[PDB]
Amino acid sequence: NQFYSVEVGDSTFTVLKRYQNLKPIGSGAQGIVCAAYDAVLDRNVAIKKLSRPFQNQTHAKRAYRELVLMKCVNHKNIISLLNVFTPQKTLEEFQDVYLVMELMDANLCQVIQMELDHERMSYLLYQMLCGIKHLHSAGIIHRDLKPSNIVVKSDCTLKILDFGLASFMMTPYVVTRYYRAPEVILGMGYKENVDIWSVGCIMGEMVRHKILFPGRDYIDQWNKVIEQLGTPCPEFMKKLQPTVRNYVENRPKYAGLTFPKLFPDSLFPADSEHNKLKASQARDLLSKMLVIDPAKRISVDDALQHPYINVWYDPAEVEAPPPREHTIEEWKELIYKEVMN
Ligand SMILES: O[C@H]1CC[C@H](Nc2ncc3nc(Nc4c(F)cc(F)cc4F)n([C@H]4CCOC4)c3n2)CC1
Repeated sequence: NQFYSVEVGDSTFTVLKRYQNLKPIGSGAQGIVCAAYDAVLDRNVAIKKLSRPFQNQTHAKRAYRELVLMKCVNHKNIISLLNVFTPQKTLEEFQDVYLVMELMDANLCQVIQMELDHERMSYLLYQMLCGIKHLHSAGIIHRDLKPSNIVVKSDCTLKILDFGLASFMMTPYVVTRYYRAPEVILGMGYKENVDIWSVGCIMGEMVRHKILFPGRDYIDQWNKVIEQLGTPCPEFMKKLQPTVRNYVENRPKYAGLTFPKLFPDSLFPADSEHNKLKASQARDLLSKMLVIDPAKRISVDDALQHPYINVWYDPAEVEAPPPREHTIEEWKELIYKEVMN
């Protein structure tokens, strides 16, 4: 057999023989993830197991789209695959997809919990921006960009793991909404700068060491947002569909708080004249990115030329060349066909 079977806690990993010394590093939604040594490449890898992803339209649509996009895109700030396999041999036997990529050191949650100098905080953000630039350059507007799905190496390098939104599921695990734009929360139209909102919830969180806009669902969460940023302006709501519009125009009012109040001097490496200039620079971007009305919110390319981010700029990283419903039966075939080719 090309394959061997280990009990990664509860479930069973049945992987190629090359992958030795498995250790559980990520349990979550579509997949269990393990770290491994790859004796063919002689490096460590992350290996994620899709357990029966055709089981429903949700798991399936994500699995397949992510499979599809994950082979067409070519950027170092966006996940690359090193290998994919099923240990089952026919479509009728088919069950599990295994997804293999470069092993990283930490996710962004863990990194957010740390004090970062400006050089790191900004280099991270420059990279989130390059990857989104890439996704956008191909027609993918992510819209659900969050730090539990972004990974980092000790040398401060970064990859985004997933490809965003296209949704019921019998589950323990809740979806994370906090980084979602007002357009997604209020079912609006949207454009490529919808992802900038997400980046600013991230940036803000790195500084604040607290989730900016938490909450139980879209009710608590729209609240947490207006009572910090203010009620939005008339012609923003002018773009809200009558029923959503009714609800918003009728919520309590707030003038909102200024950006030095939201992100006080306390929170910034601001000891030298360097970190003083960089601190005021960060807040200036923060306030261009935490902007409810997408019409007034900074673009991806403009943010890429903000002086806080501009120092890392590089054409090869920025202007890099770019690339329905089904039954469970039909998704299985779709997914099995991409896995095989
Ligand atoms: O405490 C530390 C946290 C970071 C961890 N390093 C790490 N490195 C690479 C990873 N790739 C994926 N997922 C994934 C994959 F494997 C293949 C894919 F096709 C797509 C993926 F999304 N994950 C998971 C684990 C948790 O965060 C996401 C990875 N985790 C080391 C331990």
